Amino acid sequence: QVQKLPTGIEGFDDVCHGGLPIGRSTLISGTSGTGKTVFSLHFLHNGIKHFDEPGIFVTFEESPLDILRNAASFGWNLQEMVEQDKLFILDASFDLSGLIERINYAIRKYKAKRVAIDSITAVFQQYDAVSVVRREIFRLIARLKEIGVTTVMTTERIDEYGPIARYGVEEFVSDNVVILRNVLEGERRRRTVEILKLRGTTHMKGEFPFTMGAHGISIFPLGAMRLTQRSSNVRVSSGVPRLDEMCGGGFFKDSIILATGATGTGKTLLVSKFIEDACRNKERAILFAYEESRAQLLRNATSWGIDFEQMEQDGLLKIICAYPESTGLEDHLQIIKTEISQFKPSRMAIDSLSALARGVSHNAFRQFVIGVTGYAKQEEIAGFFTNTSEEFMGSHSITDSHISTITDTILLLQYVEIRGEMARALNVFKMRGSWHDKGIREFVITGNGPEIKDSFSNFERIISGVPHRI
Amino acid sequence: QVQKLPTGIEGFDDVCHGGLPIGRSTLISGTSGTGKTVFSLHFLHNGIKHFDEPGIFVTFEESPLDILRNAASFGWNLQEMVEQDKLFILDASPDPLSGLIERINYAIRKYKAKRVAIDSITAVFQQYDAVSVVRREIFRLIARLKEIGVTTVMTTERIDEYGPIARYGVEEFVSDNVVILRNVLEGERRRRTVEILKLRGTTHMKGEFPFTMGAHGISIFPLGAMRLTQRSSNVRVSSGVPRLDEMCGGGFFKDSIILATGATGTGKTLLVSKFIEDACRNKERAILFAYEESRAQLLRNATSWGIDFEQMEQDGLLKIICAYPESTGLEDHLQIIKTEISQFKPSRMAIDSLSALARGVSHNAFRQFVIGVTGYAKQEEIAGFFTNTSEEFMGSHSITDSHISTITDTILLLQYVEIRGEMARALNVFKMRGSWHDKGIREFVITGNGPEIKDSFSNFERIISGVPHRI
Amino acid sequence: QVQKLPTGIEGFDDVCHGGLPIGRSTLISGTSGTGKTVFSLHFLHNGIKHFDEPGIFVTFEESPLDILRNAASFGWNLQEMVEQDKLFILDASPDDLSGLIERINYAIRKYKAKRVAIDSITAVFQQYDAVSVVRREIFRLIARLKEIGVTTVMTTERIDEYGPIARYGVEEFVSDNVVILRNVLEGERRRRTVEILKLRGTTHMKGEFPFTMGAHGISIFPLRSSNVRVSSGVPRLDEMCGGGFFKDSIILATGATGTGKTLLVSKFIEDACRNKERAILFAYEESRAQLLRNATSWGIDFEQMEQDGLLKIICAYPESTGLEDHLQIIKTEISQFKPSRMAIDSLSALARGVSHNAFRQFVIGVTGYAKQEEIAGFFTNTSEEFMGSHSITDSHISTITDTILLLQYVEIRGEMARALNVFKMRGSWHDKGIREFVITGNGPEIKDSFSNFERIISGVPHRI
Ligand SMILES: Nc1ncnc2c1ncn2[C@@H]1O[C@H](COP(=O)(O)OP(=O)(O)NP(=O)(O)O)[C@@H](O)[C@H]1O
Ligand SMILES: Nc1ncnc2c1ncn2[C@@H]1O[C@H](COP(=O)(O)OP(=O)(O)NP(=O)(O)O)[C@@H](O)[C@H]1O
Ligand SMILES: Nc1ncnc2c1ncn2[C@@H]1O[C@H](COP(=O)(O)OP(=O)(O)NP(=O)(O)O)[C@@H](O)[C@H]1O
Ligand SMILES: Nc1ncnc2c1ncn2[C@@H]1O[C@H](COP(=O)(O)OP(=O)(O)NP(=O)(O)O)[C@@H](O)[C@H]1O
Ligand SMILES: Nc1ncnc2c1ncn2[C@@H]1O[C@H](COP(=O)(O)OP(=O)(O)NP(=O)(O)O)[C@@H](O)[C@H]1O
Ligand SMILES: [Mg+2]
Ligand SMILES: [Mg+2]
Ligand SMILES: [Mg+2]
Ligand SMILES: [Mg+2]
Ligand SMILES: [Mg+2]
Repeated sequence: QVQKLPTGIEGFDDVCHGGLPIGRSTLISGTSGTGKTVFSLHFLHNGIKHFDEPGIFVTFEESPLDILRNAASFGWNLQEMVEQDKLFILDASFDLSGLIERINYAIRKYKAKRVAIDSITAVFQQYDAVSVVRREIFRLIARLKEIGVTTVMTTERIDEYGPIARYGVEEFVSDNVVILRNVLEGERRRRTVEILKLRGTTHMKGEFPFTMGAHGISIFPLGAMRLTQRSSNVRVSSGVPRLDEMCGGGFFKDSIILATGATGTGKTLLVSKFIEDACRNKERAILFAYEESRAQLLRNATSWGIDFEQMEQDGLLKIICAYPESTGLEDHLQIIKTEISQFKPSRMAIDSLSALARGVSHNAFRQFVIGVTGYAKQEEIAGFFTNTSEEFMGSHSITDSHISTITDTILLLQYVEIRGEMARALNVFKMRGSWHDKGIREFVITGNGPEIKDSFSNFERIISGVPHRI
Repeated sequence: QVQKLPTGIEGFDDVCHGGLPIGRSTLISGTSGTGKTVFSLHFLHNGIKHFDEPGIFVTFEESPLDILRNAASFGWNLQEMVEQDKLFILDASPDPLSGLIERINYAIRKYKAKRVAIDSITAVFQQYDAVSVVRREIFRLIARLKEIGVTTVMTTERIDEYGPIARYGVEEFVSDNVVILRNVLEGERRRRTVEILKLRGTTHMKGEFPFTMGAHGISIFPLGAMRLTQRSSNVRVSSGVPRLDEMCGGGFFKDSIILATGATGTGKTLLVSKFIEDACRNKERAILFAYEESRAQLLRNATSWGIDFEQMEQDGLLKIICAYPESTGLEDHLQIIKTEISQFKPSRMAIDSLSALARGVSHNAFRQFVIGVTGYAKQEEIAGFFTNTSEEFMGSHSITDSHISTITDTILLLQYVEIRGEMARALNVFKMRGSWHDKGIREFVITGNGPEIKDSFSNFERIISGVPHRI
Repeated sequence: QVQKLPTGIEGFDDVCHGGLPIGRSTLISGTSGTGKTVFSLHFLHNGIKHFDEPGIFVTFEESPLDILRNAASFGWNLQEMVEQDKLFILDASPDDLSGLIERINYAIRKYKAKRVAIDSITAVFQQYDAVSVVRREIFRLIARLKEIGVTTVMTTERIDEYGPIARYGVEEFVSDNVVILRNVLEGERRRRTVEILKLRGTTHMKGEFPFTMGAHGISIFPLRSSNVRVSSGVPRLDEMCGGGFFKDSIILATGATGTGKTLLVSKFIEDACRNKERAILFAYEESRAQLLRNATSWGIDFEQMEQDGLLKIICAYPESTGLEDHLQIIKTEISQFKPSRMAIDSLSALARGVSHNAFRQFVIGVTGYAKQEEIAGFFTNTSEEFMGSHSITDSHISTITDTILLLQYVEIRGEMARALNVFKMRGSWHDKGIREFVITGNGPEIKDSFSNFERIISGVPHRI
């Protein structure tokens, strides 16, 4: 019988299984710069816009004018909401009994249903002991429940993985507790959200990554991804007809393609051909490059007889070039999502995934891979992902990150020593939903692209890289 | 000798070796959101539903009306219990320990209560009570409650998960019984555990045991309490591939765990699909737990193999449950399986795949999962088909990486074999407990109609390496 | 709308996405010797030099004369600026709150100051102040400086590098903006970093960015292509590469010790100077004398190239400094001499001590500078295994490289032979052969491929 109020924040409602309990107070706790103020403003803003519920923001430090100024770059009409008596900022820069009655006045005057208090810590630092803090928070919470308001209360922390608040009391008094974290690992920051406790209801458990973008907080609950993506038998072309034959008539549109192999095997070539065919069919494509600069890609592509500039000028090709270490993986994902949503491609390429794994948790990488994979299949975009293997010959593994099961189609490129010279080979290792050629065919790179020849039928141990002529 | 009172909480009595000591006080300690209040209510709720033992809940903060509303999420009709005078919520919250003890005592007498819950004592000692005060005052409360002869649950707060048991380093030593609820955050995922540290005068299970809070309240899964006592018959069940059945000595065993291991793309899913199809052809029910592919993909690929899961799902013989491994923790996944089984009640089940569920979990937490799902399948007499993808694509010297080979009864090893510069495939019945099996590493070819198993590579060596030599 | 003011500090405005918010206070916190003071003076100095905005520097310990003396090592004309009534240093050193305000207010007016630096606010409260008092007192100072309409910088002291952000656990929550300076000790080596933790109402780059302090102040360095060919100095290798190396490419020479990487990195260089072009060699393994002796035995006369003004050689042990400092040493020397071709021998040596993640940042930085400056770059990496190295690098920098030359030993008939292979060449055809070569007093000699053998890449072949 515990009902909830939508915050209007994308993903927070999902993690809360609907939103914050109505009539109750929720504690949002975090270190400096975690998004407590941003979240609290968000909560009020959506109240007034989407449900026409007036809201009150109580401030003990930040001036009203600064709060509006610091919220100006989220695209919200707060100034007008204030002018139209829909939002009231109460400056508060036997004090709690005074504050309580002052808030109560504003609630009744503006007929408020949502309240934000930011931050309660500042009040109790005055000179309150743990015994005093506990009784005083309980009063404020109880009275706020008496007026019949839904409240968001902000507290400060010092550590990321330590005391949830400051006095070790605020959490046990609050019905609902939210933790914002901003963790530093490998010189990079990662914002996350956790719902620790909602009394009398359910919620998602654990930390959920988030970003603060254009319209505010965006949460991507990886747990709230459903394994229900649609699947057709519609084919698309690789740009190499012999490969299309080997793949049983081309790749599926609804599929994830992995090209794996050592450096210089011809992965970038195969993605370039995959993108070319999109543009040749007058469809849009995006290439996310993390290894090469666009200028480099352009030269190399023109040396294969592929004109990327032409494709860009036609408005069919978008190339995004970035160093993996330039941001966190949650941010990388958001760039991929935002850039796809702007260009609405039918085909997408990542060159390479193995680059985005350098100097990252094996787990954090997997979370990234499931997300981009899941997004592509969800959005019905054909994805071609590249992976560079460390060992250049003999690698008995497809991925060092062990990601093979997520992909639908696996193209294995490899070097093969033939008569004191370095040759290459291509195999359609896996193809869900279709027959494929089982051959480890030779292929050569020319100035006009790849040429898949025939298997080395008179050789043994071809997969090792160092064969034996029978 | 100390007698025990059944709590009626699923799994708690097993870890307690019967229940909580009667006429004694049990400390329940934990950080915020561990489920201390839920445990307390459950204890009292079951007291009155099962044995008609009236209960008293002493609250120092939460209002009676909130406790009832917060309990509604479990479907306990506590409002009726309060009206019928079987549950009493004593409000000891601020006016805006001898006196409290006297109120509690006479409340017990009025309602003839046999069980009491005090939530939380920490709050009352965060007035001004010091180490010597808290100790003397808890002792007073505990001693008196033994005088009345009531079984009491007492709640305390903590800051850390693996630090002091309570706040003042005193409550654990004065209490006769100590339970620790933990909500540990490893990685970015939370795992609820319960531990019984100490039961004076009695025995109990030791260490941490996972638990979940569901629709009927707390549910504890102690693998330790699970016994090696599952049945074994000679009843056979068909794979769906007649040549494989011959290779297995006349089909799989019903009371068995089938493991298919192999590199990606070998055809593990194809074999799962056949195993399920067969049940439905014999008008038997089967569940598929897919953690890699979606219903749409699963059905498109099945139709490419000549399998209609839709017809089976229409006839109520097939239930496909697709979900990412990241959606929940393993303990929760285990529950979802058991629940969905207990609903659909199948003859066969499939997990495609176990290797997916080992993603981002410890080796022991996965084992504990494997022991659970296997043991559950075997003690419910349901044939189980499990898949495992291997990290190496040719020449894996190990069957599994997680060492789950001993738990499985039948092992099917799928591999790639390079023949004439082309990737062929081979199938082997590596192990078959209780039966003869073909020892051949026999080639197979995936077609539109399904798998077609052929002859062994009798003119080759080093076949298991995946890179053979022609003789 | 929140507006930012350029600091003019190299890279800080990039990481600040414009600069520090105008008319607000930014907290700069760090342990001792991080560079709080140097950062604050750099803020004021650049205010007068670039935007002609006067600045005030409040000090509670350091003397004005010492501050100017300490600023001397950056070439900052603070002497003139004080004389020209541009910079004024308010000495609040012992021989209160309301007092210091009025003084600064007067100075702001008297000197028409738009920038103020306070260093250090900790010291003031190091008289006495409970958490409540500190918070209220800082809140006032900020609230007032906001009224005056000044962009302020405030210094605070930390005890640990990854601990609390300030001292009293309060300063971060009052300030609108918080910058953290760190000086982390790891492997007996120190590394300086800057982080923008929080900018209320605006965006900023997230995380730690490395910085150095040169002779102009703080340098923060956060993270086309032609078909013009250049010669290797080995005709046969040029043919193997499809007509030589591209002038817009990174060349890696990978192989075991003694394979001939230094020879190839010598021929390249000699070829530049033979074309009357400048080149630099950054050595971290051998001395200039050793290099000269061995070059002479190979037939290459470096001494002439240095004298003819077409070759510089910078030799330094990797342990000399740190990666971030090493990178600056390259950058500086490149701009000074202005080469056509660069050469590092070796990158494997510069990877000693540092972390894999720490090294990867060096390579990208160095790689980017060459391509940015349009300089051909020849790099060497020594592999750990002398035979059977089925891995190009252990550092995984292959993707960053354009051209890969693999040198390996091969056992032929109880004898140790050598082979070279153009493993990779982006934007060009190359020879695929694993060709034998021999080192002589005339230099290398690329011969034929071992067509009659198998398993050559292994190093232990089989005569078929
Ligand atoms: N119906 C339900 N189903 C699942 N989980 C639930 C349900 N009801 C409550 N919970 C969970 O139980 C948590 C609170 O349990 P509760 O026993 O009140 O915690 P506690 O340990 O008493 N907290 P605290 O008072 O701060 O010490 C909620 O945050 C939910 O995660
Ligand atoms: N014009 C050309 N003619 C013939 N071969 C060429 C030509 N241009 C490039 N190549 C070959 O193509 C290779 C580069 O292929 P590419 O697609 O970049 O491989 P990759 O596997 O993506 N490399 P990497 O990302 O560095 O691991 C070169 O090493 C040459 O062997
Ligand atoms: N219609 C078809 N005709 C022929 N071969 C097919 C057909 N459909 C699928 N295949 C083959 O069957 C393979 C898929 O088998 P599958 O059972 O999905 O393998 P798996 O080992 O379960 N893969 P994974 O889940 O990634 O570990 C494809 O890679 C093809 O080689
Ligand atoms: N208008 C905006 N546009 C974009 N990002 C913003 C904006 N406002 C704030 N941010 C980001 O959010 C951070 C601070 O969010 P905010 O909610 O003010 O933090 P907080 O947790 O309330 N800080 P504190 O008061 O110290 O506890 C900034 O450092 C920015 O990274
Ligand atoms: N006069 C000479 N005649 C023949 N061979 C010579 C002569 N001088 C040097 N060498 C060879 O050249 C090798 C040194 O080549 P060099 O280019 O220094 O290798 P490297 O791979 O850079 N070594 P290192 O720096 O230790 O990793 C010696 O081991 C000899 O085999
Ligand atoms: Mg704030
Ligand atoms: Mg590439
Ligand atoms: Mg509770
Ligand atoms: Mg200083
Ligand atoms: Mg050398």
